[PDB]
Amino acid sequence: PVDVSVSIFINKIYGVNTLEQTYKVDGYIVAQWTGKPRKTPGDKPLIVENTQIERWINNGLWVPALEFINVVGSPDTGNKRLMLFPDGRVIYNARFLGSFSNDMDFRLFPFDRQQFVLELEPFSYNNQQLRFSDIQVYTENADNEEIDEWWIRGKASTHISDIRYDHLSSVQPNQNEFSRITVRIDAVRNPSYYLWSFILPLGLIIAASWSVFWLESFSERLQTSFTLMLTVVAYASYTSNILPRLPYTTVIDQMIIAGYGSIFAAILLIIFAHHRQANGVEDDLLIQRCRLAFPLGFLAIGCVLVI
Amino acid sequence: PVDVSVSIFINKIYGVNTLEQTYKVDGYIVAQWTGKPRKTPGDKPLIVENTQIERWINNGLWVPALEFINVVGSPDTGNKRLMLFPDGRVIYNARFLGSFSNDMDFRLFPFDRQQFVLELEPFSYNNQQLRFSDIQVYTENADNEEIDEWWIRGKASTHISDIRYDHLSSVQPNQNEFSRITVRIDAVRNPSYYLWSFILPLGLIIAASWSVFWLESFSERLQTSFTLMLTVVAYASYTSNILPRLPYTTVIDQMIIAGYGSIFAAILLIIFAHHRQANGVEDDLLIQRCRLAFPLGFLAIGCVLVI
Amino acid sequence: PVDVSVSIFINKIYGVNTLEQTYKVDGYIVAQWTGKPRKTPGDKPLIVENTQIERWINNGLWVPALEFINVVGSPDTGNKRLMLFPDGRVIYNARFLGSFSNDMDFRLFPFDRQQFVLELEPFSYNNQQLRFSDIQVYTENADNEEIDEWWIRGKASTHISDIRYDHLSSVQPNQNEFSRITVRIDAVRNPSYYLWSFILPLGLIIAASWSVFWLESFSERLQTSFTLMLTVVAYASYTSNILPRLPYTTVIDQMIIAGYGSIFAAILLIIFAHHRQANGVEDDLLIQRCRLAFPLGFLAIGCVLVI
Amino acid sequence: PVDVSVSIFINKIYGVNTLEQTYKVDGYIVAQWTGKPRKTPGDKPLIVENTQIERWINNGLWVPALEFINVVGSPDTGNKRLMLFPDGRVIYNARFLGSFSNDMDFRLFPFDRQQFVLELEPFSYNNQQLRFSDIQVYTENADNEEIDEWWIRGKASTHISDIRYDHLSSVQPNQNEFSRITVRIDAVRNPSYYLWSFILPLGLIIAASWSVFWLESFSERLQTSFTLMLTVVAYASYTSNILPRLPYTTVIDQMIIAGYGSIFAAILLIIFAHHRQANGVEDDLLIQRCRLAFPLGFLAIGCVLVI
Amino acid sequence: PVDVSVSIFINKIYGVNTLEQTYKVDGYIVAQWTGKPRKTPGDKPLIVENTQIERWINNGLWVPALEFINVVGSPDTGNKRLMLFPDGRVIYNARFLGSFSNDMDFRLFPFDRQQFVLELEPFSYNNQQLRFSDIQVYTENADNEEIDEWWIRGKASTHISDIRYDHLSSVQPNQNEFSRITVRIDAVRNPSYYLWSFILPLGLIIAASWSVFWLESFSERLQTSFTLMLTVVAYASYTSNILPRLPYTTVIDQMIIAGYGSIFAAILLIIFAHHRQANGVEDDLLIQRCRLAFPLGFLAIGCVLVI
Repeated sequence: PVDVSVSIFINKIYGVNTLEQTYKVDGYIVAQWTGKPRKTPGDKPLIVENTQIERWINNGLWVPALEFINVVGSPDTGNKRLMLFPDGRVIYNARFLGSFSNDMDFRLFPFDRQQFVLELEPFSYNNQQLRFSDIQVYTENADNEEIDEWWIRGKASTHISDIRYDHLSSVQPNQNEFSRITVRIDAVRNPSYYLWSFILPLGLIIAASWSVFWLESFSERLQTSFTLMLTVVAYASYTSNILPRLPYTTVIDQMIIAGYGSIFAAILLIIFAHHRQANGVEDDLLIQRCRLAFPLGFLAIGCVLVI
Repeated sequence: PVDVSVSIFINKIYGVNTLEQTYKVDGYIVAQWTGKPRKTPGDKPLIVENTQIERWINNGLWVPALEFINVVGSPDTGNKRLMLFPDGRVIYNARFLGSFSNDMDFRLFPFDRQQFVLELEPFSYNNQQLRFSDIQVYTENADNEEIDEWWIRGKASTHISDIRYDHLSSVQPNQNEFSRITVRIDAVRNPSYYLWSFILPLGLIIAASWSVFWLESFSERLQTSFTLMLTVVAYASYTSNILPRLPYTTVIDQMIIAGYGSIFAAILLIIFAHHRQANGVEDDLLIQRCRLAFPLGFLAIGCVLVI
Repeated sequence: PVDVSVSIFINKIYGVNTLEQTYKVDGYIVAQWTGKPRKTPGDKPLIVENTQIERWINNGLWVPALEFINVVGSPDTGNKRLMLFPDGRVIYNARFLGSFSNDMDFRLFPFDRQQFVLELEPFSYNNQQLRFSDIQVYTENADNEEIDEWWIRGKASTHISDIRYDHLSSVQPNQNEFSRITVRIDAVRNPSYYLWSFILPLGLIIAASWSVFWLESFSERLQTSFTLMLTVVAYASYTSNILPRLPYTTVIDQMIIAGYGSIFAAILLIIFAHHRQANGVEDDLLIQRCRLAFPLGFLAIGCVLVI
Repeated sequence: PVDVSVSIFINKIYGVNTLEQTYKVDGYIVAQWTGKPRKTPGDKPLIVENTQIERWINNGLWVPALEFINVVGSPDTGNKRLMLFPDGRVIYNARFLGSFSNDMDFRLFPFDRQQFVLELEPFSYNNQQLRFSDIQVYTENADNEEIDEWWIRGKASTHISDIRYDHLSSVQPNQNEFSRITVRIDAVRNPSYYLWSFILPLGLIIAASWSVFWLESFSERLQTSFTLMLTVVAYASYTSNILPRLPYTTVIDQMIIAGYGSIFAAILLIIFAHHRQANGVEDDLLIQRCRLAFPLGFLAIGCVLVI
Repeated sequence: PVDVSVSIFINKIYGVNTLEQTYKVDGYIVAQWTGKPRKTPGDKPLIVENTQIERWINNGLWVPALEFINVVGSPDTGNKRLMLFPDGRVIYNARFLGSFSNDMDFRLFPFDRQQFVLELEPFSYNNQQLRFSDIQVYTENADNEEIDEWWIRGKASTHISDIRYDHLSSVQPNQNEFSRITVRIDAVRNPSYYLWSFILPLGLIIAASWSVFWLESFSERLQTSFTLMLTVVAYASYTSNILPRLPYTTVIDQMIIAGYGSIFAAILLIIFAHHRQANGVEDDLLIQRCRLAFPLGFLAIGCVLVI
């Protein structure tokens, strides 16, 4: 049972695809195991870069293929290097850029909690053939969060585990318990942009929306809210074109709903005010004074959504 | 006639291309057939990964090309593996990411249901040389629908059949009946985003549009309905930028049409109400307040359109 | 002069790029010719896959390169195979996905019909070395046009002809007439989306535009028409965001022009009615009632554009 | 010093990227030079296609690398051909599609003149090793200009030159004078589309914007110009989402500015009319009659624009 | 410790990706070191391009892989060339196009200043085996600045250093010491475009916003500011679709925020102005004549947050 030691160097996590539940990771893979000792030129380890590795493999170098389980497509492989030691041990080193998949919940956008994950697993060798001895992951992390879209939180979770496959080939004495490396890197979304350029102005609109009740005439009151209705639509599109595409509503998506909700409510109140009547235009001088009702009523219903 | 057992593992279905009628599937293919016995090191099964597989083929190993019939372009191939047994049998294993083709009807968007299909067929060996003995497809699925764009519902449909080609080649008899595997996976669109962020608000717009008839003046009535016209267009663009490109109208596209009409309907009546006359101000002293007619009249036309 | 019979299978025609004048074609190529008789295993036809094809050619198998003349870039090739029969016979079969170019006039959008074209020609061998004996094209077409973007019409036109090149080496008897296969497939665009979601609402905009003359006050007359101007613009953008970009105007583009045209013309009259005068206030109360006058003048100008 | 005769065949120039200052060129390369005599089968020229070309090179055949100096990335190479003649001649022929880079000034869009340029230079061999004897360029196109976005006007510019590099590796006497082929093709943008669908309605926007002065009341003056401001804003995106991205302003970009200026200018004129007074109400009937001033006052600032 | 001299030729720096913090670099790498002398044909240096380089490496030529440390993914390499001199020295020459990574702060866009960085480091050999003697960088450009997006300042700053990794594998003495070349090019964004076409009109918008106070009735004042709110919103989408996507606000974003604030501020004043009381509505004589207070008050806060 070959003991293989692994090291992950995380260079960059970027390009989250919200609809695909996808992100990109640039970094290096380092794999190490000990084979039977051999002749090295001089006596210091021999280095084999890129092209020449396939010719070592053709003549019988055992370089087990380690597959990135949750990678979408096949990773862009940078330089590869084999360092063969005289005492026997062999180290595989290669840089990669890959597209990885993991469950990504984006509902409380833009205040996301996600975790970028790497899962590594031997393509052909089970726990009886190849096992992962240990793994440290290096997030060459620090500084400049305010410049970056994502703020990394942990220093990285690691687990070596055994995954068993029930539905196989026509093999089964115990050949079904492959050993797996799992890397987890926690992150929080940078909410500042969506706050000031989306949350705040949207807020001013909805608030300013309510000032429609400070109009004197019923006529002014009613046709005016049609322009404000027209405003939320323009705002929605502005948001729409910019926000990440998702199959569900975000918090922002919801503020927009409420905004529409504000105005349709206002239309009804304005109308109700007018034609509930004792003459012709007895605008009930109590509901003309839904001036403070609806604005503070919007705060209460806004606060029911928290639990 | 070589019997081949096939197994597809579906890892990810994503990337719907609404216009090209295409979807991308990440997964593994496993194909098994029995060849001539020959003797592997020790006598335990011996593994041939990626690069070395082709080197076996040069020395004459029969590794048949099984083509993805409905794949668009040629798929991203991950690691390949041959597991060669001494008793003869050979197992082909490979990971793929492929863009697949299938007829896709999007008229009832965002309530379309689709089925993602794989078609596999040996490229060159007909049913009398190579035939598909069986195929199982395992969709590693569960839970999290509320998070995903698509909801897979069946656990997968299977079809092994014979495809007959009437013309080619200059072979006569029946080297024309290649054996084909067809995998089918049903899905429903998560309509939640489009419900709350498109259906509901458009509904409120059309609804508040009807609020034009509570206006007292004719000028108010007529001018305000222009704002209503401008709003549906603004919403129309808002919609367009997000909705998928199609060559036919969707349900949402139709609500848009409904909106334009309602307002255009109102314009005509408001004009009609005020201008055929004995008067100047000839508001038929009670179409005035077709306040419940037309709103109710629009809903009736709505339930006929569901026919 | 080697006689080569070719057969094309068209699987999918899609992804027209309007600016580039290009479209994508997925299908299979088949080429057959007779060489010198050879010895196949047994006496059965020998089949050769992908990789192994070149190794046949490295020791001298003649496989002439047939170039897709009007292809943009070089095609994505799927599985390839050589079928070698003992009597001399050779069949080349390969799947391809290619981006092809042809002159595409898009002025009468969305009522354009285009023709998808394939041109195939030997890369190195002229009239006298390689000859196209014949070619059939199988358009595996049928049904459901209502779902697809393009409506394939013919059963595809075919023409084998001789193309002469004037600029050679200065080689002397008739070294210059490569033989060319030309496949033509006619198509018409599905206008259904654009009719109901673009033309129709645009018409309603233009129509409701004319209702400005049913306003009684001049302020309303002039002020309102600015709101209608704004509407045509909002409609223009919505349209632009969706429509294919071209270097010329489409029918829809022209309709947008008319909308701008309709309103600016109205503006002048509304002003003209008011201020060309015999007092200050005699609105020509008939040019006011140009109410249905240039609506049919607009219909006349629309119907004159066909001759 | 080897004489190399070159021929460029331009098939297609398309896909200009305004931001990268990039354009795509499809065509064939033809290179011919005289080597030491060879003895070919029979003795009429021997043809070597694609893959087998590398096998001749391994075998000591001199096929010099000619680099496309100004290509961005490395070209999609189609089929390659070696024609080896018995008298010594060697002709290299290949199809290519590449994105090329060149300086492109886009300030006066859409009335741009651009020139699509090709530069070819041997990658490794200087003028004293490899020299360009002559050069022909063949542009496979004519007619149908009003269908294409760029109108090729000239034929093809050509110049063989010697480029000297002062900063090399440090090789001393004269190994720094590589010979360079420069192909230039002049073209005009098809401005028709932008004239009819952008410039023209923009004019109608601006002109009708000025009609705000034929309004009677002061409130009418001011309020409407806000609708007019909103309209021009409205025009900008409609414009923005469609026009190519640049880092500097175009003709059109300025036209928009002018519209903004015009409206802002109007507001001021309009407020001023009302409030500089001999009473309060003295609308100076020359500044309210800037009905013709301000319109032709823009045309003056307008034709000084052109000079 | 082999001393290697490097030369970077920058041809073009383009296509910055703001979200990815990425830029594209087209150019050449030249690496030279001195080997043990050889025997070349005749005695003049022998040239080995592209394909035949791997065949020289197979026979034992030491061509060390120098990795672009901060390259995202793996670069498009053009032609490769080995120049082998008889005195021993070996020159690696090859063209590249790559996407590179570096921290890019875009907060003061469009007045950001950035710095393009290249990092090179041998992939397998530490300072004691391969050492960087020097590096020359050729920035082949100057002038033509108002047309270019970025204004280059330096002619490239460079610094060669020794990087040691704390977390290695099996090495004990001090062999953890790879030598790194760091290339820096300082740059300016040309802000003129965003000045005239985004800053200016946004400014005219905010300015005319203040003209709301030159309205006479309260209904016009309050009702008009609703249209102006809509204008800024309309401006926002305009802007955002065009401005580069970032995870933070730019200056321009903040100008937008200010517009909303200005208008929302105007709303409160106009209403506050109105229910002000000693009666029902006594218009406070000068607080509505903050017609010029608020604008220069906006100019004052405009100048304070700059500090």
